[PDB]
Amino acid sequence: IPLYALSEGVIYANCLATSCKCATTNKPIVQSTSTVITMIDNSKCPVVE
Amino acid sequence: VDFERLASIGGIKGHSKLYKIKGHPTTKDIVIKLVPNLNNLTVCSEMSIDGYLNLINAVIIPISQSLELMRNNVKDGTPNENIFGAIVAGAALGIATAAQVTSVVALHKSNQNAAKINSLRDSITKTNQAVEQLSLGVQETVSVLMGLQDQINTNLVPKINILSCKQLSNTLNIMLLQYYSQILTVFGPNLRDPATVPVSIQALSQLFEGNLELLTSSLGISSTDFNDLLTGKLITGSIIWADTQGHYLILRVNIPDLIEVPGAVIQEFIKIGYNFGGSLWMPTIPNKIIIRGYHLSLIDSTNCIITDNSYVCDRDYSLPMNPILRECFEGNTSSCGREMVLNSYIPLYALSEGVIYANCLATSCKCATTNKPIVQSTSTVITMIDNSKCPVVEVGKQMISVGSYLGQVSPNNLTIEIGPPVYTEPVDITNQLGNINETLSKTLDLIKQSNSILDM
Amino acid sequence: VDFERLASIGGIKGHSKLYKIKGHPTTKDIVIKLVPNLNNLTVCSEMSIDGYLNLINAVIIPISQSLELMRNNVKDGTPNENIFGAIVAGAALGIATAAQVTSVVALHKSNQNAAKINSLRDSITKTNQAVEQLSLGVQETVSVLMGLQDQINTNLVPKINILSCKQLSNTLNIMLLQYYSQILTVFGPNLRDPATVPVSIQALSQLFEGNLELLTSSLGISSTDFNDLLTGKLITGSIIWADTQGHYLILRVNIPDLIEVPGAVIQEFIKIGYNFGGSLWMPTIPNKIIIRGYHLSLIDSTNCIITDNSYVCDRDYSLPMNPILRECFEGNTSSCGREMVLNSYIPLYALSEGVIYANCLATSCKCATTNKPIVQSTSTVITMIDNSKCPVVEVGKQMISVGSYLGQVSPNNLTIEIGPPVYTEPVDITNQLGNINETLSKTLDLIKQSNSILDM
Amino acid sequence: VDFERLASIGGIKGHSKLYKIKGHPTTKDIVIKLVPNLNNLTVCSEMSIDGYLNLINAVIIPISQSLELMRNNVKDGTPNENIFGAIVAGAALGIATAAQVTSVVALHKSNQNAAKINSLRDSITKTNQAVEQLSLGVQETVSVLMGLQDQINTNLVPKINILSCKQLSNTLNIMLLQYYSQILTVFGPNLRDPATVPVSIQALSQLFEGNLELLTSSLGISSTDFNDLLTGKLITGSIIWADTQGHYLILRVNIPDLIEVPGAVIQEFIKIGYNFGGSLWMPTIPNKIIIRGYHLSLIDSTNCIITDNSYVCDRDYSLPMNPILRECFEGNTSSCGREMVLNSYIPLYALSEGVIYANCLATSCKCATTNKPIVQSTSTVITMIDNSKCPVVEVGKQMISVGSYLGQVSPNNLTIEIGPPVYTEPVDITNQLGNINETLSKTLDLIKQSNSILDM
Amino acid sequence: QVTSVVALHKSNQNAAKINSLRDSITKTNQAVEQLSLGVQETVSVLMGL
Ligand SMILES: *[C@@H]1O[C@H](CO[C@@H]2O[C@@H](C)[C@@H](O)[C@@H](O)[C@@H]2O)[C@@H](O[C@@H]2O[C@H](CO)[C@@H](O[C@@H]3O[C@H](CO)[C@@H](O)[C@H](O)[C@@H]3O)[C@H](O)[C@H]2NC(C)=O)[C@H](O)[C@H]1NC(C)=O
Ligand SMILES: *[C@@H]1O[C@H](CO[C@@H]2O[C@@H](C)[C@@H](O)[C@@H](O)[C@@H]2O)[C@@H](O[C@@H]2O[C@H](CO)[C@@H](O[C@@H]3O[C@H](CO)[C@@H](O)[C@H](O)[C@@H]3O)[C@H](O)[C@H]2NC(C)=O)[C@H](O)[C@H]1NC(C)=O
Ligand SMILES: *[C@@H]1O[C@H](CO[C@@H]2O[C@@H](C)[C@@H](O)[C@@H](O)[C@@H]2O)[C@@H](O[C@@H]2O[C@H](CO)[C@@H](O[C@@H]3O[C@H](CO)[C@@H](O)[C@H](O)[C@@H]3O)[C@H](O)[C@H]2NC(C)=O)[C@H](O)[C@H]1NC(C)=O
Ligand SMILES: *[C@@H]1O[C@H](CO)[C@@H](O)[C@H](O)[C@H]1NC(C)=O
Ligand SMILES: *[C@@H]1O[C@H](CO)[C@@H](O)[C@H](O)[C@H]1NC(C)=O
Ligand SMILES: *[C@@H]1O[C@H](CO)[C@@H](O)[C@H](O)[C@H]1NC(C)=O
Ligand SMILES: *[C@@H]1O[C@H](CO)[C@@H](O)[C@H](O)[C@H]1NC(C)=O
Ligand SMILES: *[C@@H]1O[C@H](CO)[C@@H](O)[C@H](O)[C@H]1NC(C)=O
Ligand SMILES: *[C@@H]1O[C@H](CO)[C@@H](O)[C@H](O)[C@H]1NC(C)=O
Ligand SMILES: *[C@@H]1O[C@H](CO)[C@@H](O)[C@H](O)[C@H]1NC(C)=O
Ligand SMILES: *[C@@H]1O[C@H](CO)[C@@H](O)[C@H](O)[C@H]1NC(C)=O
Ligand SMILES: *[C@@H]1O[C@H](CO)[C@@H](O)[C@H](O)[C@H]1NC(C)=O
Ligand SMILES: *[C@@H]1O[C@H](CO)[C@@H](O)[C@H](O)[C@H]1NC(C)=O
Ligand SMILES: *[C@@H]1O[C@H](CO)[C@@H](O)[C@H](O)[C@H]1NC(C)=O
Ligand SMILES: *[C@@H]1O[C@H](CO)[C@@H](O)[C@H](O)[C@H]1NC(C)=O
Repeated sequence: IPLYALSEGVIYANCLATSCKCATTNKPIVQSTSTVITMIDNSKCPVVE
Repeated sequence: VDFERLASIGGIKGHSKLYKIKGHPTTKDIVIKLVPNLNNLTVCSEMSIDGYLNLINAVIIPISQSLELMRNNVKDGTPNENIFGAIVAGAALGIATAAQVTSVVALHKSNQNAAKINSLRDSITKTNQAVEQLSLGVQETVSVLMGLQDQINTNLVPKINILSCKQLSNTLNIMLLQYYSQILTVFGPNLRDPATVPVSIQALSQLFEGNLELLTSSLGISSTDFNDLLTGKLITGSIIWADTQGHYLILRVNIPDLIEVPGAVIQEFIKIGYNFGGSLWMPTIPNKIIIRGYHLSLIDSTNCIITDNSYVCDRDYSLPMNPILRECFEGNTSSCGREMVLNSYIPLYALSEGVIYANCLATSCKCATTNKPIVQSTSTVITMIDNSKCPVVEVGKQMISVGSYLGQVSPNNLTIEIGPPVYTEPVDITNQLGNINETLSKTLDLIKQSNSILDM
Repeated sequence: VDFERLASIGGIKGHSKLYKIKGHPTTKDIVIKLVPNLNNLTVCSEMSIDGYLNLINAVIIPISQSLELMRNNVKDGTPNENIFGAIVAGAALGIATAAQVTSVVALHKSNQNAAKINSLRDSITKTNQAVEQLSLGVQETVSVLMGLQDQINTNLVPKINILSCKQLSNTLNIMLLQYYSQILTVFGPNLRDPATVPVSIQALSQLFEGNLELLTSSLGISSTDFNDLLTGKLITGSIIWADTQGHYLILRVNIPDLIEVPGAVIQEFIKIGYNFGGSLWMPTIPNKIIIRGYHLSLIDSTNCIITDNSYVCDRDYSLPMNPILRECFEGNTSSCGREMVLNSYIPLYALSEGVIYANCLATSCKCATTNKPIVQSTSTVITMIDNSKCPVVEVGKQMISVGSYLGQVSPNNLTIEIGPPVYTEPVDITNQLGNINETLSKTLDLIKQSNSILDM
Repeated sequence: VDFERLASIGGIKGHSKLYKIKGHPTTKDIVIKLVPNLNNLTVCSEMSIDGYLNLINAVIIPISQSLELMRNNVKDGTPNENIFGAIVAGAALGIATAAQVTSVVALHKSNQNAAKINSLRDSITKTNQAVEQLSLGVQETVSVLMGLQDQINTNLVPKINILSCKQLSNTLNIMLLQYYSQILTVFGPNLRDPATVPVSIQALSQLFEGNLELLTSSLGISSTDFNDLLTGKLITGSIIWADTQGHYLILRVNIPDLIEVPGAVIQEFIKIGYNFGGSLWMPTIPNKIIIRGYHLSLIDSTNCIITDNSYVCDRDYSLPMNPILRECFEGNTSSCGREMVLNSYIPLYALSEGVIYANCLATSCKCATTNKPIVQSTSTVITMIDNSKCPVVEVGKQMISVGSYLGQVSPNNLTIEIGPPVYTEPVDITNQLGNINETLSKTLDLIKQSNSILDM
Repeated sequence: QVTSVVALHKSNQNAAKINSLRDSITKTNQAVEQLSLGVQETVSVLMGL
């Protein structure tokens, strides 16, 4: 089952089961309680793990 | 020592090695000649030797004068009913320490063998080889030696007629100035008082192009095990004669032996950084712990070579441990302390007997047999991992397997006692001037302001 | 940071350099042969090789045993949907750190290429000349050199019949013992655990008479610019094989690259003495301040070489400071400490952007065109001098011209907050401890009383 | 300073030596050429010199560019009608210190003699000997020198036709890379700024096989007395020209002179362990005290050589001391601190002008004249022993004679005022001001509860 | 698709190594051949017709 995908530089990622990080800051990314699918763009970090 | 609570605060028990100290040195006598013996160079040598001799006389003569003047300060003879003891005229010493007295006693013991070797002065000056032996007695021999005899027995010797004699004289002059610089380098502190200063075998080996085990094999001591291989930088020696006629030095060196102090175990440790309060803290605990019969002390390996199985020191370096630091290594690990580590080269996980101690909040933890991540417990910061959770472990980027068990009780479940932060600056001493002066005459204000109304 | 207040307290802003860290190392393999290949000396060399072989076999075998035990600790396995690699046994490793696991994974990675190099053992042993690079085709390569092969290809070879063969045997014995001392010297710590300890490249060059540029050119690194000419002491790398048959060691080294941390600037400072209260004080500030986007950190350039324009560290060495240091650097000259000096080698004037910061209380200050003295103002301690006062300046004996402009405000008209004198003593700590003890035992007695006299 | 009270607390007055500082240096100009003028090797040398030239040009050109850039900012012709001197362009320097300005003035002074030597460039480049002299003027001379010119005039020359030309070219290549590595080693910090950095004579000496004495003899300094033999490691010198045509470096060195500071006597001290409280302690005093007209201060001989009669420093190192330490040295043994030792290498007895200071509690003390033991007095700790008690004394194992007397004041009957047991502060005592200060900030909360006491 | 991107970025060096023997590829006159990629490595060039 895929849990992340890319759409025009937009990452939809289920970070509850997938590791999510920003190595500009070297921190993990956690799951919000208001949503399950995780929105990721360059506003959080431009280079993503 | 409790390794569970000390692992919970962040210190991991490393290897345990032995402690062995050099003891009982026996003596052996070497001789070092200084004037190079040219015998094939009688055709073209000029008198370039005279400049070298005038350079080295200023080293040879006052060393020998100080040696015989220290020799005059000790005499033998009976003090009345007492038999002997090498009675030392204390008015002839000025200011002297215990080691100088011991060295003077050593040269008084070695006067007889120094005279015995000095009887073979013409035997010393007739050598034309690099290193060879001469029979001192029926079962004793001497170890006369030169590193630079070979260089004017294999290099300047074949160019006796191919090259011009003035160029051999110039090259011999350059080599003699270089070698006189070498003796001026090695006998630097030895010119001050050449009777109490010990002599390193390494700086002696620098006179012979850095060949340590040539000198060791000519001495006769032979290493055969792993421990005596890295051992070899701690052989000491003493000047016993400084003869000006043949321009040589008779030296007495000591053959070492690594005796073992019983019950002493050198314990190593691993320090990791743990994230508490949003900050990465490092514990303030030392590395090497000497333990001997329930006694914790400090040592320094500033000069001690470390083997795979033991600690080898030239001399015992037992320093007292702080009793606060002893109680740190006891169950009161809140008295240990911690400091900031923001640098990236801080380890977060380590292995010990199939046991993984991992700070899992910053390091990824999962088990591929179960394909689930591992979460930090709220009651601890250091994370225990063994085969009970998963025998096959992923930590960070690396894939491992584990074994064994916890050990007495698990260090993850008990409560934690967090110490104070530690700073190292004299600015903190001025701040302790300031905040005690914020408090001291405010504590005097407690003393005043309480008693003002406690009367009624 | 406020440079005007820092100039008032006595610090002058020095240069600004960059910061670069070694990063992204690719791997290149070499081999190091130990047995010298004598081919011309097959007429008379005796069996002088035998003692050298017996000496090196004591230090060849256990490294090989340790490395194959390191390969035995790892096992290429895959439980379920694993990464199909790594996997070490926790019981078979004992106690280890993260870097030891990394070294084990590096051995498990490069075992294939180690077998690839070991396939050409007869090609390794037939190298008549010393330095050659071979390859495994178009991609992958290996290198080999011997610092002693030339000495038995241009020095010991031509005296094959002019000199006696026993003298060649003795000279080769002396040379082999010297070189065995050199390998014994460089692999000092390498005998303990020859998998997790890197190899200093300068100590490797010491085996070959200190020629770092020969191995630099033969390795493939060809530095051209200013910054990489001094750099080259940061090669590093670990051994991968210790083959006994051909008597060679297969080594893997890392080709470095200097990456740049963004936004980080190293700042230097100049500390001068100021005469306050009839006393000469120096400011107590660190010399180097690294800034990266409003973030002051501390660094130590103990192993870091400094070029004309940047800082070259092998790895990042960030250290923290107290927030009182941040107050000292930003706004609070009262929080900045001071120290007492009386020595003569204290500078009192300096130059910055054509602006003279000079203590005129001890140094003569005049303007030569007007021929008038410059007097210390009572409001300031450090004197600012620009071309507004005089473009032609005479300081002490020196004759200077100034220019440019001031910059925001002058430091002389701002008030100066002199901090407490930083001067510590263990006696001060001890009697402070006694003072604190007696005062809190007074206060705890009165607090027990005042808590018992709450309710009247 | 009171030696009797300081002997009562356990410190013995050592030797008294003088203090000498290097001062008033004159300057001598030398030249160092780089390209080896091979003349006998015009048949088989190939163009192996070209790689050496391209390697050294990237070093030589930027040094010359920075050298001409630093001398381009200084100008003569003072606009003041009476004063005349050298003016630097302070706007063009940017940031500079006092020593940099003084160095620029020095090169401005030496530019004329640099051009005078540069007029003899073809004389410099035509030398085929190792070290020789040329006619600079009617009485001035230069000291052009090469260490490697001997090696291609006594070693590489005679194998001109016996050995193959490519082998000579490869040997020349290896030697050129090794020597180019040596110039890269010595001119490390000089590449950043070759104007304000002096050059050590020993760093120059490793370019010529570590021959400091050859450079000392060719320079003109001829040390004859015992004090100047050890001196010579502190010779300073700076470059004045960096010529790229002949690829040579014109250097200016400073001939030193050891002046003597008046009235300053350096004093040594011997710290003996004393058994108080069943415990072995040591006094906390510095080893060396400089006294100059009743002025106790501190020095550090970290770079200063120590002779038998004097202390020789390259530059004055007067350090201040605490007034509590001055009271400790003068009158207040209660102000003197003590530290704990338990290690075996603590001497408990020493000699001073025939005066035995011996702690008899641990060391066996006897009188051989009477065959009785000597008991420790309860009023003192360190045992005074002179000829008044017994002339022939047994201490430890040793027979020792004694001499002199008490001098002025007897320490054997004097009262004891051993001060506080002061403690070292490695990392821990900061948390003893960090766990006790929070008890103080519990009492700061008790100030708020004392306000409640006042209110209720 | 991201995994395929990583696969081509992982194998472009070996693709260049195989492309280095383009003239060796076109000279085959039999059905199936094995040509040496490296020291102990090979590929399979093949033409059933
Ligand atoms: C080292 O010791 C020798 C031996 O002297 C003995 O030891 C000394 C420490 C003293 O205790 C001496 O009394 C004792 O004998 C010293 O050699 C001696 O030197 C002295 C001069 O210092 C010589 O005396 C001279 O001898 C002749 C007699 O014709 C004349 O030149 C002079 O008038 C003068 O008296 C003496 O002969 C000599 N030998 C002996 C056996 O005493 C030596 O000086 C001493 N110290 C040093 C630093 O070398
Ligand atoms: C390093 O590993 C090799 C390979 O062995 C493999 O790895 C080990 C860690 C274990 O997991 C093994 O089960 C596994 O096969 C070891 O070499 C092996 O050594 C053993 C002895 O220790 C050999 O057994 C001997 O074989 C013959 C049988 O005729 C007789 O001489 C003896 O009776 C004895 O049984 C074995 O053949 C050998 N090879 C293999 C493939 O197993 C190696 O010992 C090990 N460790 C070290 C320190 O070298
Ligand atoms: C070192 O100083 C020299 C000398 O110049 C003098 O000092 C300078 C600091 C300035 O104050 C100058 O005004 C003063 O004369 C400098 O060399 C000079 O450089 C300039 C270029 O900057 C040269 O001009 C060139 O000349 C020819 C004309 O045909 C052409 O190549 C160019 O079009 C250009 O105009 C000039 O000739 C030269 N010499 C003199 C005597 O002025 C030098 O720049 C300075 N700095 C360094 C780093 O070397
Ligand atoms: C060189 O000296 C040795 C040793 O004394 C001697 O055997 C040999 O004959 C000498 N050679 C010549 C050519 O004189
Ligand atoms: C230290 O531990 C002991 C038991 O070993 C306990 O009695 C004591 O209260 C502890 N002290 C602390 C935590 O300060
Ligand atoms: C730790 O305590 C928990 C309960 O808090 C218990 O389940 C566990 O077995 C303990 N671990 C031991 C005793 O090793
Ligand atoms: C507080 O400052 C005074 C001087 O004002 C000083 O004497 C005292 O020792 C200081 N208090 C401390 C250091 O606790
Ligand atoms: C010395 O060895 C070289 C290299 O193998 C060879 O060319 C030469 O002929 C040999 N010379 C002798 C005398 O054996
Ligand atoms: C420190 O500086 C700030 C402004 O940056 C100022 O408000 C404050 O009063 C200063 N504190 C002192 C001098 O203690
Ligand atoms: C410094 O302040 C004084 C008044 O105190 C004023 O005359 C002078 O111009 C000021 N200098 C500046 C702002 O550079
Ligand atoms: C202060 O220090 C000692 C330890 O040095 C402690 O035992 C004592 O109770 C304290 N108080 C006094 C008055 O000495
Ligand atoms: C070697 O050079 C010297 C000095 O230039 C010269 O006198 C001599 O003739 C030369 N010899 C040969 C064989 O070229
Ligand atoms: C220090 O010694 C002086 C006399 O030299 C004396 O007056 C003073 O009381 C002493 N102070 C002490 C012992 O604290
Ligand atoms: C030391 O004092 C005692 C009395 O306390 C006295 O008998 C003795 O002579 C004194 N020693 C001297 C002054 O040298
Ligand atoms: C002083 O106490 C406070 C509050 O307990 C604490 O934060 C601080 O670190 C202490 N000071 C030192 C120097 O440890």
